[PDB]
Amino acid sequence: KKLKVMTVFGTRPEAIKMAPLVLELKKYPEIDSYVTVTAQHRQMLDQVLDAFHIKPDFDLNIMKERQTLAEITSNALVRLDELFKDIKPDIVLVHGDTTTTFAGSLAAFYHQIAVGHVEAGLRTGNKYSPFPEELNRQMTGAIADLHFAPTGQAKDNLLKENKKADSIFVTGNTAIDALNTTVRDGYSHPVLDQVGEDKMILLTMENMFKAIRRIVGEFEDVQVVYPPVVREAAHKHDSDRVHLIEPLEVIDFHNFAAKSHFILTDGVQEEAPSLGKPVLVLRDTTEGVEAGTLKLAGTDEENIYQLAKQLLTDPDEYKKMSQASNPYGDGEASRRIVEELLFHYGYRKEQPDSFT
Amino acid sequence: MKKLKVMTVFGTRPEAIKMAPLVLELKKYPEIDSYVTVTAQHRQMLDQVLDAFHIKPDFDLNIMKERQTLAEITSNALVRLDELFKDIKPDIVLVHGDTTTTFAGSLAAFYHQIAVGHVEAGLRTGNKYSPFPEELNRQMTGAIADLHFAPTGQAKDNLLKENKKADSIFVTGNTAIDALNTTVRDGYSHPVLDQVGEDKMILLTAPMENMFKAIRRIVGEFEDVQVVYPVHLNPVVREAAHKHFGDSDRVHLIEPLEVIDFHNFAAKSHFILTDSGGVQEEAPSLGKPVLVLRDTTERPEGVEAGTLKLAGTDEENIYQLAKQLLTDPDEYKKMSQASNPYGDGEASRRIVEELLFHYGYRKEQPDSFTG
Repeated sequence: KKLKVMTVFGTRPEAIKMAPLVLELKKYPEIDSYVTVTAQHRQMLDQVLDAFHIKPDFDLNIMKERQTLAEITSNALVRLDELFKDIKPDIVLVHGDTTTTFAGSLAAFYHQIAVGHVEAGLRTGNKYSPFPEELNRQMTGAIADLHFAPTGQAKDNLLKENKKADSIFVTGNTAIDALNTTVRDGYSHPVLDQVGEDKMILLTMENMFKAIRRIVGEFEDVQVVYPPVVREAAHKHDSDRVHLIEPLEVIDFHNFAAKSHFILTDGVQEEAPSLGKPVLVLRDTTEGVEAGTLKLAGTDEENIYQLAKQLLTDPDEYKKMSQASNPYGDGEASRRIVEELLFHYGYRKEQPDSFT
Repeated sequence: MKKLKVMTVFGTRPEAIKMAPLVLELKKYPEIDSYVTVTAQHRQMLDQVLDAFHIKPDFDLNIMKERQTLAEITSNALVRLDELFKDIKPDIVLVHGDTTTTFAGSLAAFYHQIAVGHVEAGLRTGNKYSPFPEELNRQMTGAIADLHFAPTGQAKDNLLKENKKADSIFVTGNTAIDALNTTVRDGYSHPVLDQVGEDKMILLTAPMENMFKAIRRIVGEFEDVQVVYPVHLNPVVREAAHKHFGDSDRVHLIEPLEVIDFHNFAAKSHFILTDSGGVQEEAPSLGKPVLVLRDTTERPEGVEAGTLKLAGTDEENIYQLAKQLLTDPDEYKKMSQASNPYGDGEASRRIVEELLFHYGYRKEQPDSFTG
């Protein structure tokens, strides 16, 4: 009758990236969508779950605090095994490279349940960076029946590992998708009022703080929003237009990234880009750096200052980064995913088009 | 210098036959400080092997697998081998093939950043669920290994196809052949072998009715031939054998043989009729022709090398093939003298010179297995 699909959450970065997908799943009569939460402190996923109005079907308390990787792995494994024991979904959708993402895929394999891997194919090439992230990705790929690659790069990796072409779909990052639900206009926040209609620059070694402070001190029409470092930061920034606030949470961050002129960071480099906000990255090597959606800053005062300065003055180069279309998302990823499932499982005759 | 802490991890009888030879090589190099860890729930299941090779395990983990789900075994093995590695920290961990515990031991080492050397690496099937979960196990362990000791060039190729660096894959040949050097005994004995005396002995390993008929004929045409059949008795076979074998004083149904004991009977056979992939890769190393009772072989290389022979299941074919091997000496010699595609008893050695090369103990690398 209906194809039973189960999405499995755990961390907040996952809740977002998977929320749009849990929603797309709802628009289709053929699908019977379940949401499984694999988080210790549920207090973590409530915010996001409410923003999308998702009410989990299953909730597995899975302790990750004060526990080794093996323990986490096994706890996650034993709980998920006992869950799939009862429910028996046709396909299990899993995301990224978290330990739980691996455990559930493995747990699903033991019961022979199919596994669709969201945000599949990212590789560092180095087995210990990130650790254990990279191998989690690598091991989940060996299980995954379907691979939802965000980018052709990722599909090339999957292909280079001998995975059939016919099972890899370039989707574009579901992250963008989240934006179209998280970014409202009526966002209320005092720190964003203190900014009013003045160019607002969202900020994520002290040279950075020295470079910006100047920029602040020189451009009265500019303001800085800003989530051993909490100490050194407070010294460089007494400043009336550089608001040193408390760490904003994803839904919050997105809104800040929304009403901000441009952002400085050292992740965000995929979300912001589709919100038309230029991003100066503070690194020499960054694993939009070729699309014009993310310019490369350094660690030097001059460079950071000159570059940050350029965006405020030069109207054209600023508009260059504000018009540059995001290479990771066109916000129709969840949908191309569910449309693929349905075609795969023979519910529909036509398959979607890979995102380009 | 600084010795290399090497650990060997195994827990079944088939892994034991394949890893014991590696355990002995390691003990021959002062450059290495090697440990042995057995993970068999019931430690006695490994005595016979362990004693043949004079190995006293350093560590014994009674991982339980009885009435346990893959999830639980996977979690039991992980938890215990993790605990162990926290406390011992070997430089490299050597694991074998595709058992669940093997994979779990590979992940335990990974969580402690301990390198992993994979023995008998690269065997593939494009089937996610066949064998299950063996197939997946070999792939995930393949994702963790640092060194891949491939049995053959095909294994090497399967590994290259999945983007593993070539500077980390070694075709060493199957270490199973290495075992024969230690297991086979000049002085071996068994009451069955006495009753057989000096008669050409055919060794059978499993339409079984069709095979018994073939055998009957042969035992009848030739009086200097005795047949030894190791089975665990059962109702069908019981009757199946009373019909055909009935009152043939030269056909011996005997107990299922432990690998150590199978090596010895093989070494004393004239030829062998099997359907086992095990006997198809090792018996040839003892120089005994092998009649594989299947229509589709699983060891293609062997058929090409002239080591095995597909005899199908039909009665008459098995009869003429077999009969051919007793009468035609040329034919026989051909088989009995072919080169075993699967290794030359040097796998273990190749494996260790490799480690000694990888870690800077030696400037030179071992000949890769050509065969």
